[PDB]
Amino acid sequence: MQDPTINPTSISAKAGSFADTKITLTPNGNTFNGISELQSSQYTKGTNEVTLLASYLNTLPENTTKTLTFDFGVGTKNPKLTITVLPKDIPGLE
Repeated sequence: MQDPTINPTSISAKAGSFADTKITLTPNGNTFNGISELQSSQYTKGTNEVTLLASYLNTLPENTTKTLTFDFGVGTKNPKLTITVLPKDIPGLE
């Protein structure tokens, strides 16, 4: 039951097209521990902010639905960043 404001809750891209991306974790009234879904090593947190490394994201298997579950002490509804990793060539019909 906190009021943490961080990156969205879902994204989609090919597994690999996920270049190092630094997210913003607004702690204006909340705290962040880490994203277990991806044993922090997957990313590089920075108190109030956290960036993910294309290494982890790119590592993710086929069309996997990765969820950056930022543990803000309120996992109940904590800001989950459901990132879609699709290394397989299929989507992208611009």
